[PDB]
Amino acid sequence: SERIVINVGGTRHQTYRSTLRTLPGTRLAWLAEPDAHSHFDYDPRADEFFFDRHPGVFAHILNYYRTGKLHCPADVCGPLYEEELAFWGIDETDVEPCCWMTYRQHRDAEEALDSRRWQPRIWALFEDPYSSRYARYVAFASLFFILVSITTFCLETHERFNPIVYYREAETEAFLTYIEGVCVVWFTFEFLMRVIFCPNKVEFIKNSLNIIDFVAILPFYLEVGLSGLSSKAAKDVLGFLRVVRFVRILRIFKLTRHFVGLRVLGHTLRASTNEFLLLIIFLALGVLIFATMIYYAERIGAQPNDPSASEHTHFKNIPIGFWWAVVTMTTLGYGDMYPQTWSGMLVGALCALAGVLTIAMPVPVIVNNFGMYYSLAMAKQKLPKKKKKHIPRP
Amino acid sequence: SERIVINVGGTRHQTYRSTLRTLPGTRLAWLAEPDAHSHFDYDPRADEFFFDRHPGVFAHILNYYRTGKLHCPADVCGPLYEEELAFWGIDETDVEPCCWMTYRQHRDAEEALDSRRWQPRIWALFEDPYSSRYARYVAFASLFFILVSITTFCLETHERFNPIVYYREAETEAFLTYIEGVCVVWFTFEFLMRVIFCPNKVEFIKNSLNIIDFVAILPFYLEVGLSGLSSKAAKDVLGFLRVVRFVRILRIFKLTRHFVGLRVLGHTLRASTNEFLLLIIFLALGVLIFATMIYYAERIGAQPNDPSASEHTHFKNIPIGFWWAVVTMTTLGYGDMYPQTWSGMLVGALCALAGVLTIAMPVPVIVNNFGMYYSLAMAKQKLPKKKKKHIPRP
Amino acid sequence: SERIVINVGGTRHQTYRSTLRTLPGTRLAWLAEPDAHSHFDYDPRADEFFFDRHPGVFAHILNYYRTGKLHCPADVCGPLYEEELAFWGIDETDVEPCCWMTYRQHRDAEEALDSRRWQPRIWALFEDPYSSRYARYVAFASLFFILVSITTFCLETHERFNPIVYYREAETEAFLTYIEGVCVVWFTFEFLMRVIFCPNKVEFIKNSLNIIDFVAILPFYLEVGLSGLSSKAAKDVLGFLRVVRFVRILRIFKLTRHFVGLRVLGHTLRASTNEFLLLIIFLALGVLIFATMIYYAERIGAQPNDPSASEHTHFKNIPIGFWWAVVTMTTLGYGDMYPQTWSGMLVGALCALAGVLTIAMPVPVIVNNFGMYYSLAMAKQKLPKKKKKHIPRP
Amino acid sequence: SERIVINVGGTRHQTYRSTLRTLPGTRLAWLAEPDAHSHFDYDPRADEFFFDRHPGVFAHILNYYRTGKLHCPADVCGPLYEEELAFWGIDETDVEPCCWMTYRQHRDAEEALDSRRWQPRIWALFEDPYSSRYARYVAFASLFFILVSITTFCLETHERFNPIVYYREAETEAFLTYIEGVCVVWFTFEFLMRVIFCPNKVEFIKNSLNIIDFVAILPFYLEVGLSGLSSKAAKDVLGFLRVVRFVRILRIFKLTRHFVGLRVLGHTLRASTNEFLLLIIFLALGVLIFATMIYYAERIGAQPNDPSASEHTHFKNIPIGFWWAVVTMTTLGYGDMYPQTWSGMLVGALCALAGVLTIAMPVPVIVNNFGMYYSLAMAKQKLPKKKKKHIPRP
Ligand SMILES: CC(C)CCC[C@@H](C)[C@H]1CC[C@H]2[C@@H]3CC=C4C[C@@H](O)CC[C@]4(C)[C@H]3CC[C@]12C
Ligand SMILES: CC(C)CCC[C@@H](C)[C@H]1CC[C@H]2[C@@H]3CC=C4C[C@@H](O)CC[C@]4(C)[C@H]3CC[C@]12C
Ligand SMILES: CC(C)CCC[C@@H](C)[C@H]1CC[C@H]2[C@@H]3CC=C4C[C@@H](O)CC[C@]4(C)[C@H]3CC[C@]12C
Ligand SMILES: CC(C)CCC[C@@H](C)[C@H]1CC[C@H]2[C@@H]3CC=C4C[C@@H](O)CC[C@]4(C)[C@H]3CC[C@]12C
Ligand SMILES: [K+]
Ligand SMILES: [K+]
Ligand SMILES: [K+]
Ligand SMILES: [K+]
Ligand SMILES: [Zn+2]
Ligand SMILES: [Zn+2]
Ligand SMILES: [Zn+2]
Ligand SMILES: [Zn+2]
Repeated sequence: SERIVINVGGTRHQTYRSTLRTLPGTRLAWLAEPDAHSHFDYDPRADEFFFDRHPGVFAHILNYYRTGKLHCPADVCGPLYEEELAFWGIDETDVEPCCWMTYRQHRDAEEALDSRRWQPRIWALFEDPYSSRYARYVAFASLFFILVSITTFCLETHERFNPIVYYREAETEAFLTYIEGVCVVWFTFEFLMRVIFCPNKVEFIKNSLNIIDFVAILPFYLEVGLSGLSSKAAKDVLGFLRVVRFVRILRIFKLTRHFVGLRVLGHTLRASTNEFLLLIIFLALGVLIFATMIYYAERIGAQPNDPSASEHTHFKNIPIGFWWAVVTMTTLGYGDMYPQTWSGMLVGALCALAGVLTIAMPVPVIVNNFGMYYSLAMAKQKLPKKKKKHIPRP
Repeated sequence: SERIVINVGGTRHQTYRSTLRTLPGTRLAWLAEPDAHSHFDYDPRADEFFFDRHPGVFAHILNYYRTGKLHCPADVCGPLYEEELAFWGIDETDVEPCCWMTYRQHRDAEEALDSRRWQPRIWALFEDPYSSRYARYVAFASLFFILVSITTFCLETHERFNPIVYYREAETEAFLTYIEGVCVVWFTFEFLMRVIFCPNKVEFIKNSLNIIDFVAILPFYLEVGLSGLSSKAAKDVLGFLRVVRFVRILRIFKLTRHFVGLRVLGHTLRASTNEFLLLIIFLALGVLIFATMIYYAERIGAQPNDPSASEHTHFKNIPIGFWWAVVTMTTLGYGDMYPQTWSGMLVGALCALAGVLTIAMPVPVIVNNFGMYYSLAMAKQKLPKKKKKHIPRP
Repeated sequence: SERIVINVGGTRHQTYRSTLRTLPGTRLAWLAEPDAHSHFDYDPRADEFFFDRHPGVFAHILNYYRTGKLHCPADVCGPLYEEELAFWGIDETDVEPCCWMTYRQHRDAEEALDSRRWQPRIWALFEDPYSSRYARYVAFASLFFILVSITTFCLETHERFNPIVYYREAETEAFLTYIEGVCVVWFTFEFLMRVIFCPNKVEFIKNSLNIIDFVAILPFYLEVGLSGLSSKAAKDVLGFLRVVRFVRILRIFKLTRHFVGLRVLGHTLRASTNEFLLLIIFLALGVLIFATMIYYAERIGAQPNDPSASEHTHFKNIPIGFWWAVVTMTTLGYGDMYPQTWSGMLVGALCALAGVLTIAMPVPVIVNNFGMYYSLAMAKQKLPKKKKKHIPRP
Repeated sequence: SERIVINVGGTRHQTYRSTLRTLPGTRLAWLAEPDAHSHFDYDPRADEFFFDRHPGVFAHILNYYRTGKLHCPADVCGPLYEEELAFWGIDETDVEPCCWMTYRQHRDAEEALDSRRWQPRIWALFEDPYSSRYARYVAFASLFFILVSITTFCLETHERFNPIVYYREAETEAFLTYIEGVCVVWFTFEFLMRVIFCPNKVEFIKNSLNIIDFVAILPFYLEVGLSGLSSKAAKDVLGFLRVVRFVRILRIFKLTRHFVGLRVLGHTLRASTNEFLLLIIFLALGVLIFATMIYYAERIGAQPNDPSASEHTHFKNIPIGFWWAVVTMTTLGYGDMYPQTWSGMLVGALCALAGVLTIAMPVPVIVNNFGMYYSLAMAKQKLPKKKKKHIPRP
């Protein structure tokens, strides 16, 4: 009477019936019911109910009934305790905040890391680099052409290839367009080939890489076909396309999607927006305050000879002090503008220290997130897959 | 005789009666008393006293009796062990320093994070941003006006808006005062409205935000009403108020009290004064020593032609060397003053290394405190509240 | 029937026969066999099988059968659990990724840290510094000569020792060759002595230190013997050898192989190639993007008077912007080139912040690896060796 | 026969007699002896030996017998396991390196943190600041005078107080000597007073603070008494003492010995010599290598017009490159010398990255040591002392 013994894997557990009756609906509440012999396994010889579960972790679950607080043991992994409490019918959202972050720690990372007879032949040839042997060579050729185009784009801006000769203006070397045309013909061939053999055309269009590639390809054709009449409009649009040429520097992301580190970095960035917002707010407040202080401190040494007190200082006003504050708070220190008054040097020292602290605040959080994600992702490489040795249904 | 058995949740614990008698007053001391059968639950069939507690944590409490030292197990949370030792009557202030910081770790953070029929309608409309729908719009309007006033304050100091025309002096653009007046009429309206419908007027006055707002509002009225006679006094007070204009840059803190990160930062700053004092002392000692050394090192290359040996160096004396030491110890390095002698370069290298070390000493402590506070505070957002499932009194 | 009890070191474990039959081939599968009494120790009085193993760690192994997932307890060391699961016949490559990195953590470090009657007398005299008393003195003499040669090599490039006097050219001081000859005779003696008394001559040649030493010695002889005819060839080869003189600065690695810290650093570098690759890729992407942005941002303030818009800026093109991006992303900030336009300062601030983040990403991983390796290596110094007290075969 | 049962605090432990016989001399070896009934507590009714010890930690000690390896559980503190293994007679120096650093972790810190009827009245008045009420005021007066002397010493070097008037030379202001004399009379009084009432005079002399104070006091008397004849010797010694004046800046350490942070820093420095040596060696190697590389890289752009190729570069030689390497490897970047050739910029980038890595290697070790020491020392402030409630001898 009022005493019940629980046998969990050969380990006896003894408690009062009243304590088991605290939480209704749960399996233990069913066990506290007097007519539960036909429900659970029970032997009248020992008068103890039998289970088959981990005996070292049932203690915390029972202690939740005994006291009222739910905690997770630190000697077992999170998923193991989660499964164990799921079996007994305890809702996992009742654990105390003292031991919540470690509990829901691996699950978030795990879920974030996972968040026409020839059409299969053609589509797999261009998409998966290692689905075959030829796809590797195609990917390497694309890498070569991308690097060539980027190199040409960087060279076009140099003064050696832009002689001065409209009266004078300046012209780029002719072959710097021929190389670009050689790259463009291949890029057009590849884009046209893949847009035909892609299932779910609308999904293909919705992708950002495809539109980036199309936008990169278009200006060459526009320029080569728009060298005729309408002088004003032609000259405006040619300058606009000359500016927009930069979009072909973004094609490098097309072939770097297969690198593990970049995917880990992308997940880290997507999972750490709040820290970026916090860092931006901290920097804004610090920059504003220190710019105001450094502006007002440098006016002490104002010479009593000029109508404008800003002749002996680099800090003519506050907005120009924003730049100095940003440079100084990150320990960069270009040196183009620095305090020159005994009162300004104290503010400079304070600015340096405050910048160090306010930068060191959230960066460790971001770095820890990246480290955890990277470790988890790199663990997958060591263990490819197994053959599910544990056959269920004993 | 001299042998007793303790049953803690189905787990047998056996010890001599003498060991239980070490600590008087405690529940175990009562248990060691021969006439305790009427006090505690006891069955003559098994001759063991019965309890209902966690069996895996009673071992450490009993070991405290057995040896004399009190330690906390590392497989359970701090609060769980604290409650368990509280039940048995053991004072928590007796644990050894080897395992004290982890024990009293969550409690400090938890306590620090928590450290006229229309008057309710009016007061809640201005104070709580999200107590209703209109309060959100009022807060947004206040944000707009605050940003406008700050922008005008920053613009007033620029040279483009201060043409030179008393003989010449300089004047600010007229509309830069009209915008400020438009902001200040709203600010006056809001401040006057809230000061009427605030319960506990003295508490309202004691708040720093209200006095900041009043001090920000006052100078505009003083200037607009004090443009008359008494030329000397008027000209002095106008300059004084022109200086004090900066106080309206502090109203940004009025609406940032609702951001979680800033509250966490405030708690971190309030809980880490000792580390700031330590950092300041370290920096002072380093700056003094290295300024002296760099002053004395640069005099080796003194040219035997000038009465003052400080003509070939930036280090004319020690106080000017304070600035170089501060700049160099934080890896900032403006470059306005640097050593130029073979003996000074060694001191410069030593200064850089010592600065790195003496900065890296306490900053990790401060950062760890901030990280723990931020994690605990952010855990609250995920779990709003529950319905107290565990009904007491079994 | 369908119920079995396992006795592991005095601790009863109870489970159904069906659960033990999940994994075939394992020892428990043999135990589930009905005719296992003649195989394992078993007493009909208690009807329980007896073992001699740790009872606190068998629970997780049995739980692997009960649920299907394999985890490692956090209350015991990795090697202990590894040995325990090896005894029971469980393959260690089945543990979940949630608890894999900590499991295979010490093993990798441990394996990485371990990855003619006079010939023994002569060879040990030069190789092992502390195999005797004389070897210490020989090593010290070699250190002295190496330092002298390095000092002379550094001095040869100074202008004080290179007076101008072929019509003018320049000549080095004579004694700067005599000191080198004095060092070279000893180095030749040592190298000749060790190459004779080295077993496995081909292995000796395969070593990098020996070829480094030979390459360092050779140019002195070549120069001292090649000051004759064939003016053109002699003058070319003399300049080439003057350039190659630098190889004698690498002999310092010959005597630093015995320092523990350098060996730990070598192991850390060899074990962290992926992080270096990741860091290089991140830096390349950041430098490219920010160089492009800073080039395009500075052209806003182009003066409408010059054909080339790059007259008011340091950023004449993109390749020169690579250098500024590299300098700025590491918070170095020489200051030789900095933005001077309101649009360029925003890009500069973004570049500084992005550089800080992208550097702080993988460096903690590398540092953690070094710290673990160094701690493990320094643990060996405290404990030299023992006398294997535990005699096997009880 | 061949089977024994051990009762450790109510927990049954069962093992073969042969396993207990592995380690001789230990208490378990005595227990394996057949004639041990008269030695240990034993009851023939249960045929089990009884002990009074922690049952959860005896498992690892027994497992040491079972397998041969000794490990420490991670669920208990180091001192608890140390005491437990000390009781059973196991030498603590046999634990494996896999779990040695955490075991011997608290002990090292704990031991390092602890490594004439009026004579008691007088001596305590000057030494202990808070042994009384007057000692506090005496310490404050000493602080005031020390600060005044340091301020005067710093002011003496400024140009404002050194007018030019031997023909011209320069003289310091007269009162800058009177203030020093006022400080010196008090310092002499204090030093003379304490040197009389100090027990163990030789120990008093052996202290560094006393000799520092005496050396600081002496030059004032020497100067004030040595303004007479022997012009050459007087003028030499006066300059020497003018140089040695700096020793009075070190008296600040006299009163900072009572600050907790400085004592913690001293212990950290004394306990981390190896890391400093490692850091110095790393920096030396890096500086040498990168100085050589940057010297040889800048000679590519040598103009074919000058005899000395070092006219277009800051890197005239290697020793001057040492300074640039030191400045660049710490991300300081003064900017007084920087590469100006496309080949030198690559070396500069490599130097910056290598410097960051080689600095970030051992600094975390040093910082972790400081943090542990500081936490342990600061824990003492919270818990002053107790009254040893646990009375031994049950
Ligand atoms: C020690 C810490 C708090 C830093 C010290 C900051 C001091 C030096 C700064 C901060 C605010 C500054 C003052 C703000 C406003 C003005 C008005 C101007 O017309 C003259 C200088 C004067 C009066 C400044 C003097 C210098 C000042 C007092
Ligand atoms: C190697 C470490 C300890 C750094 C070395 C510091 C050396 C180079 C510095 C520190 C103190 C310096 C000395 C202090 C005082 C003077 C008096 C002055 O009239 C001539 C230079 C002279 C004699 C300095 C020479 C340079 C010096 C010895
Ligand atoms: C706020 C964050 C996103 C940074 C802001 C970057 C801005 C200021 C930069 C990035 C790209 C830049 C533009 C890129 C291209 C050109 C073409 C050039 O002929 C005129 C300037 C112009 C139009 C630039 C103006 C400044 C610009 C818009
Ligand atoms: C990519 C990594 C390895 C950095 C690249 C370092 C390169 C650019 C450096 C390192 C060593 C340098 C060479 C070393 C020696 C000399 C001899 C000199 O009379 C002409 C330049 C020359 C031939 C240097 C050219 C630049 C050089 C090759
Ligand atoms: K700098
Ligand atoms: K810098
Ligand atoms: K600089
Ligand atoms: K820096
Ligand atoms: Zn908890
Ligand atoms: Zn402890
Ligand atoms: Zn796990
Ligand atoms: Zn271990």
